[PDB]
Amino acid sequence: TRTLPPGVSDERFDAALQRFRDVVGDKWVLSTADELEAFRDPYPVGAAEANLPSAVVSPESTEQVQDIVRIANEYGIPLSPVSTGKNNGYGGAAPRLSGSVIVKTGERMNRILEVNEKYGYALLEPGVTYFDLYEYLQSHDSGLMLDCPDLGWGSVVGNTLDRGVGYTPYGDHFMWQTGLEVVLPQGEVMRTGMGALPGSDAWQLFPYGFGPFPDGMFTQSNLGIVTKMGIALMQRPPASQSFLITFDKEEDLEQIVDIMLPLRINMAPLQNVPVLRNIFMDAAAVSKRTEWFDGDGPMPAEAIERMKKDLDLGFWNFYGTLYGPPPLIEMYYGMIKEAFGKIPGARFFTHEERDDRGGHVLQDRHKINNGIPSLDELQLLDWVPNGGHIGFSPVSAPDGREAMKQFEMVRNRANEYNKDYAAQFIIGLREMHHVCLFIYDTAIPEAREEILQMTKVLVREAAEAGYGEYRTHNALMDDVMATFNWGDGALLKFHEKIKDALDPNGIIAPGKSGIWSQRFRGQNL
Amino acid sequence: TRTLPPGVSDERFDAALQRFRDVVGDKWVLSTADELEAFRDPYPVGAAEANLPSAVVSPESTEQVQDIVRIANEYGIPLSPVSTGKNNGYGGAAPRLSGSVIVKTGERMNRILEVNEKYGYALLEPGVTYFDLYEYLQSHDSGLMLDCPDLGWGSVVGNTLDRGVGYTPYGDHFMWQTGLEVVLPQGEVMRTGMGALPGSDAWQLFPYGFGPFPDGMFTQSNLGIVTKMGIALMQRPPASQSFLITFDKEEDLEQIVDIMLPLRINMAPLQNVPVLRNIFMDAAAVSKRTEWFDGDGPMPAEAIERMKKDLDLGFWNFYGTLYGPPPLIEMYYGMIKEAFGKIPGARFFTHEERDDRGGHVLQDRHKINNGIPSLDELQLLDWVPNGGHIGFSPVSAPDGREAMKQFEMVRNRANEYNKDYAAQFIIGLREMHHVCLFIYDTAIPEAREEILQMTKVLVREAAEAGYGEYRTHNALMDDVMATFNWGDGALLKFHEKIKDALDPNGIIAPGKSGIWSQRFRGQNL
Ligand SMILES: *Cc1cc2c(cc1C)nc1c(=O)[nH]c(=O)nc-1n2C[C@H](O)[C@H](O)[C@H](O)COP(=O)(O)OP(=O)(O)OC[C@H]1O[C@@H](n2cnc3c(N)ncnc32)[C@H](O)[C@@H]1O
Ligand SMILES: *Cc1cc2c(cc1C)nc1c(=O)[nH]c(=O)nc-1n2C[C@H](O)[C@H](O)[C@H](O)COP(=O)(O)OP(=O)(O)OC[C@H]1O[C@@H](n2cnc3c(N)ncnc32)[C@H](O)[C@@H]1O
Ligand SMILES: COc1cc(/C=C/C=O)ccc1O
Ligand SMILES: COc1cc(/C=C/C=O)ccc1O
Repeated sequence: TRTLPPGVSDERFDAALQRFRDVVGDKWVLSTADELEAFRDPYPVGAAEANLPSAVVSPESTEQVQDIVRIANEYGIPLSPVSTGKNNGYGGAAPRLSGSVIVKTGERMNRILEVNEKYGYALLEPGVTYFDLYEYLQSHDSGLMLDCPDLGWGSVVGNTLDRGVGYTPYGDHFMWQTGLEVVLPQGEVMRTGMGALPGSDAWQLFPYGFGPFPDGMFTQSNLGIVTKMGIALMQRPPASQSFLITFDKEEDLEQIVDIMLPLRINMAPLQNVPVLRNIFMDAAAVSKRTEWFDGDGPMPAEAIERMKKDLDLGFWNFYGTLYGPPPLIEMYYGMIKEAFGKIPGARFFTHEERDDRGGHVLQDRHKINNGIPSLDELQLLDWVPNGGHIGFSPVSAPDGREAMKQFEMVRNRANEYNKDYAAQFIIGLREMHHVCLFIYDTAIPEAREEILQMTKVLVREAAEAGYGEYRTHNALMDDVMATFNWGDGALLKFHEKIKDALDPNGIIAPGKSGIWSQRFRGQNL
Repeated sequence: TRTLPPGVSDERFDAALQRFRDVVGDKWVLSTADELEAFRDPYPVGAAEANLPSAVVSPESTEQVQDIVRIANEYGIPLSPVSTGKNNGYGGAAPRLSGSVIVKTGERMNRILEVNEKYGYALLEPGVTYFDLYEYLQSHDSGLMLDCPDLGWGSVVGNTLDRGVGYTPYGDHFMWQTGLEVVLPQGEVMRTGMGALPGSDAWQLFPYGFGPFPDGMFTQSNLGIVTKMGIALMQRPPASQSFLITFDKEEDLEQIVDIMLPLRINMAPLQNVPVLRNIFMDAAAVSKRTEWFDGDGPMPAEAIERMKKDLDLGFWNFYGTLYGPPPLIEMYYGMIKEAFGKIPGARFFTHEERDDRGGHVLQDRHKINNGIPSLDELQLLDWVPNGGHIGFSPVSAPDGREAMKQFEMVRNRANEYNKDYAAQFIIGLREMHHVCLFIYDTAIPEAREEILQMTKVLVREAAEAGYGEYRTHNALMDDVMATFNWGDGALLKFHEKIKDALDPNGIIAPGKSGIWSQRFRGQNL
């Protein structure tokens, strides 16, 4: 049965499709069940089908984006913009509201508009992937490096717009975003910062421009369709060295985090964004669950021990990268060893010292931390059949007690619902993104359902403990936004007021981050 | 006669004043011409009077701020919030719209709410000055340092809200701002980021929270009255060293900037925010204009040579600070000498080597760059009698040709309008704030008008060359915003739409950054 935009009839929809085809060309509007299967969430959550798109439109220019938007306003059709649509763990390309049209900006708006060697930046269309950018930089023998997330097939823009992260010193992607072009919800185009000044060369040089600074408002947001974005690029250092610290016990988490803080808060000796990964995360990247335990339930303790012993890893594995001339790297590594070697059982390895299977994550982090994109982490999804993940991503103080509490709260529900808890703490200067990846068999309805129910429980329980998520799945956006309800929902109300003013017809990605325009509020969508 | 809010009668204003007194106390509402003289622009611009407050209200708490806002909605009274109201150069405490009531939040909301040593942050009310924070840090023997502007009497909050700058590695104040509380234009209170999650300890740890990130929209803005703000604070390094490089010729500017960029863009060896100051800036900091020249018109070349020789300074004077272990400092300083030494006539002094009158600026920079607040730069205002200044503050690429172009363009008009051009380039990673400070005799109506006309021409002319200002004076806000008119004034249209949705009655600082609510649009005040 045909997915349609809410309250839009089969023929009003057919009319709009034709209008879209006039803008973008026939090839670039998809609308059949078979074409649309590929734009469903690849890692579905919940037993019931959700997040169904009614069509995909692929514009080639900003002007085409403005025309699609205007058409959409005329018909009341919701539009859900994506760049490359690889937001897996959080919905993939699928819209929050069933029946919305995906605007897949990145299919043809994929140009590298500028890479400036002198000032260290790029101006990009949404379709540029980390692999694309890396190839450009290699080809031109650039002195610049990118900063990539774990999987390079996403979009430099797309990822920044969801405030995604990577692992070099430029790991906070939104922090390095400088300038954007956006189509607002009625079709007007606007440039932020110095791009609002006609003829300025400083769009990618000074982010703020003049007056109220809005670029943040277009991240985790449904206020427009972004068409161009700048990002600062770091200079490649002359030398780098990555390392692994293995820690034997579950219980070491607290001491690892407490030792780490003072070595990280000033960006030295911990220069890059360290990651702290549990054995579940690291074993799934190199092996199948059945290698260690056949059995539908929680993995017993001896099977955990064998994971550790066979891969020669700890329960907790700390990965970091140092940059600079070699004498600096040695001084900083020396400090890291001295500090973390206070933990009994800690062992250290550089990227030159492990060529075994357990060392494969280290080699992969060594690429990622040097801005070399990779797809090796896709192997996580082979942990179980028809493997999917969801990201439960609370923020934590860089405090060992708080990290242990979150770990324990999540582990306990993971056990109750029969899901493996793979953990990656992504360590900022003053906070950690505690990413909890739950790998599961996307073909079993009941696994899909337990995932949904488990993660709903974790959102509420984390909030009752004072913890919020940095980012979340379509399925949890309402639940997550409901937690940020200080002052009787003041934040949500503010966002709705802005949304309604910029988008009086309720066109752009309704429900993104729990923000619903007026015509959809109070409904069960 | 009495300054009254536009469209508001004596009788209604009297009623509104009494209601303000009900909220804050009789003593905390000022309304006589005598009491209000202190809230006039201390550096008035334009011959004609402008920017006249109708009153000043000083609330004690967020709750009183809410109550005030409610009252002003009911009566149609415009409110102009300040923290300490020391925005000298840009208007002081004076409101953009004459007749507005100033809400001086900092008079009584002046607590340090939290300084967290472990995570390196403060949570502040608006009345905390840089002096007050420095004192607290000193008294508690903190390992943290603050980052201050040139004058320490302003507000950590207020300064940040105008996207002000300082000179340590944390010199971009807005970058380090983390969390805020704001009273919206109809009286509702909101917290941003992790502060929107009840019980979170991460308000000052993770800036973004969940969903669209709004904090920027409260900077250079009239969308609410901020009542609390957090800021990250850097750890004090073990050692530091400041230096001065003097360069003999006006024309050295191009090469100085070109040599500088590769040393700045990686944050090393130029670790702090370097400043490049011209001789008029430096001479005004330690001497009066009549020591060098007492004729009519622009100072002649021979008199400029005398300033340089007597103070032992260059036409351009570069100040920087290095931080870290001593051998790191020496290695960086060596790199700096070697790079800038290419410029014929360059001379180098550290803060340990110069204690003379000309070295007074270096000593002041060595305090400021180590987070020790100062009022020594108030001496600039003694350059001429009744001295005041205005900041004309274009953004520059960190490119020598661009900086030279800006310099020549500004110099040409400075000479034409007989105003001395003191320049301070404030050097970020990828951009410079080129602060053109014109010091003038505020008593003379011709001088004030010439300042006004000159700056209007500079705004226009800079924009014709593709240059825009980062911040500006009350008197230039409409002109500066009119320059950011890409896409047919798209940016301003966006702002007005938000302004009208949040502030339906047009209450908060109408005209800030050229953003006027609907009721004032087109009235020419
Ligand atoms: C499964 C998984 C996921 C993952 C990861 C490891 C694994 C095994 N590691 C990640 C990491 O290290 N860091 C990180 O930030 N994310 C990581 N993920 C999650 C995900 O794969 C990536 O973040 C991915 O890069 C995101 O996908 P993409 O880059 O393709 O972005 P998108 O889906 O197009 O868009 C994301 C959302 O942003 C808004 N958006 C995007 N484009 C626009 C435009 N043009 N206009 C308006 N809004 C836009 C939409 O909300 C969209 O849903
Ligand atoms: C004359 C001068 C000025 C100067 C300077 C040197 C001289 C000789 N050096 C500066 C520097 O190195 N860096 C810098 O950023 N500014 C410099 N200036 C200019 C000025 O002195 C300082 O910026 C000063 O710190 C600013 O004044 P203050 O800190 O008192 O800020 P304010 O007047 O209260 O507020 C400024 C504007 O911000 C908005 N505002 C402020 N508080 C609020 C609240 N609570 N809510 C909403 N908006 C707020 C208003 O727009 C206000 O006008
Ligand atoms: C799904 O969401 C995320 C995954 C990862 C990385 C996981 C390990 O490869 C990081 C940040 C995220 O938000
Ligand atoms: C008036 O505005 C400014 C002054 C200064 C510094 C002046 C030199 O003492 C820096 C930044 C500004 O925006």
